[PDB]
Amino acid sequence: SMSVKKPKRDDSKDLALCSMILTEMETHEDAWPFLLPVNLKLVPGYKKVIKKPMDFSTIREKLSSGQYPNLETFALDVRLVFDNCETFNEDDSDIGRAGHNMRKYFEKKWTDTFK
Repeated sequence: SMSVKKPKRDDSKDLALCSMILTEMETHEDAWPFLLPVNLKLVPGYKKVIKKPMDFSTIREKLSSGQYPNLETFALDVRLVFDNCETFNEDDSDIGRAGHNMRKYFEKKWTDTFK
């Protein structure tokens, strides 16, 4: 509360560390469905159904331009990529499996880097 604060966590490396995680997601072999924004002209139903499209390139641009206020807002966008994927893709499809694999990969890197 006012004049009452928990001890200051060192957040000075968060930006660099989120960049590294994102590099690792970008270079994963199952990243291909997530590298670029879904083409809303060419994929029927995507625009109407997925209210907040997100992809790795868009996260990278937001990261690089100071549009994440903190590491939680960064994690929210990553998870949004996988949540969108589950919304639109059957579990039993290449893309559906890709999204589950990437989500796992991400959550482990996240826990190991920050928890």
